Amino acid sequence: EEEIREAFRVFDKDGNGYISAAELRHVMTNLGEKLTDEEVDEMIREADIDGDGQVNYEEFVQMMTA
Ligand SMILES: CN1CCN(CCCN2c3ccccc3Sc3ccc(C(F)(F)F)cc32)CC1
Ligand SMILES: CN1CCN(CCCN2c3ccccc3Sc3ccc(C(F)(F)F)cc32)CC1
Ligand SMILES: O=C([O-])C(=O)[O-]
Ligand SMILES: [Ca+2]
Ligand SMILES: [Ca+2]
Ligand SMILES: [Cl-]
Repeated sequence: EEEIREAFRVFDKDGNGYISAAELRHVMTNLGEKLTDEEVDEMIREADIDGDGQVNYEEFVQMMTA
């Protein structure tokens, strides 16, 4: 799905292949959804299968399609 690859690029602000909690928080704020660190940390932990504290593309697709 190409829409999913685009949405990943949107969230991965610095393009380094990982969505950090700070990127996620800033994007949600751009969308008008103001979230706390505790909140975006929890969303990340739910998707973070390899436990590195970030969401890579492999993790992102699993989350978006399961
Ligand atoms: C794709 N994305 C994933 C999950 N869902 C909704 C989750 C949050 N959501 C929400 C929560 C409670 C009641 C209504 C809505 S709709 C909505 C609209 C915009 C956003 C905004 F602006 F924050 F993105 C978030 C949401 C649909 C949107
Ligand atoms: C179940 N189905 C797929 C999953 N969810 C989205 C859950 C969290 N999600 C979210 C929630 C509210 C509004 C937008 C988004 S998009 C998004 C982007 C990255 C992550 C990150 F970085 F944490 F993975 C999690 C999310 C919506 C519907
Ligand atoms: O931002 C908040 O406080 C929330 O979503 O509960
Ligand atoms: Ca990044
Ligand atoms: Ca990870
Ligand atoms: Cl804070």
